[PDB]
Amino acid sequence: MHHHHHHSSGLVPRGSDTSKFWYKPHLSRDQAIALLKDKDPGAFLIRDSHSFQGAYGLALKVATPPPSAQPWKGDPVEQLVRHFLIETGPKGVKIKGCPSEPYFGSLSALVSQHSISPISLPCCLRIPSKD
Repeated sequence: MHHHHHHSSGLVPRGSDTSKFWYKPHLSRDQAIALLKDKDPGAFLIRDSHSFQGAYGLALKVATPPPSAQPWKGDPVEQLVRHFLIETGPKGVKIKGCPSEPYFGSLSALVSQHSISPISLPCCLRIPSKD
C-alpha cells in the first residue's frame, strides 16, 4: 500500500434490510411487469393494490403459468408475470388466490418463508437480494 490510514473511515455493513429492494407501492401493473421482464423467474416485487384497500399487489415472474404451455395465446412475458394480492385483514396478510395459505402478518414473514413454503406462489419465491 502506498499509505496506511488508520481504519476509521470504514463502516461495518451487514445489510439484512431487503425490504426496499422488493417493496415499492408506487408502481402499477405495467410498471411491475416492466421490472419483471428483466427478472429471472422467481423474483418478485410488492406494491400496493389498486383493487382493494389494504391489499398489496404481489407481482411474481413465474417460469410458466399454463396447464400445458403448448397452446399459447397471450403476451409472452406479461402472461409469465403473475399478479396476486396480499390482503391484510384484522388477522394479517395472505395471498389471494390460494385457499391453503395462513395469515403471516408482516410481509417479511412471507418473504422469508419463500423457499420454505411457496404456497400461493406456483414458483418458489426468491428475494432479489437473497436467494
